[PDB]
Amino acid sequence: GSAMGHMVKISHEDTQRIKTAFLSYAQGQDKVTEAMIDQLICGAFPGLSWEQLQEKKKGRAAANGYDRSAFFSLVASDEQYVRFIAQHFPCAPEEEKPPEIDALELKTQKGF
Repeated sequence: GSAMGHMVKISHEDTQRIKTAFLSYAQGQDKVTEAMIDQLICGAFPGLSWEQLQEKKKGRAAANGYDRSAFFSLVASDEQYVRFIAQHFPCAPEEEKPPEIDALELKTQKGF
């Protein structure tokens, strides 16, 4: 492992991919249900019993509710995770009406 921080297989497109999919997929909110969470977690480490998986995302997801900070923190460290979503969902076009960059932002001012 290298000291890559939050920069890995994340280009403009990739970060946009990870946020856009994760959120919109599960709830559409700033968080995700167990379902999208499972896809991510099983992505790198499979064979987890729910007890083992729940402790995986314990702390910030608590039980159910992976939020964009928690989710992003995990994915930004795992290239299989970043691309995992990138593979499932192409990067948003970001030209119609982007909050900021829809990738590495803090204040998602969305048109809703």
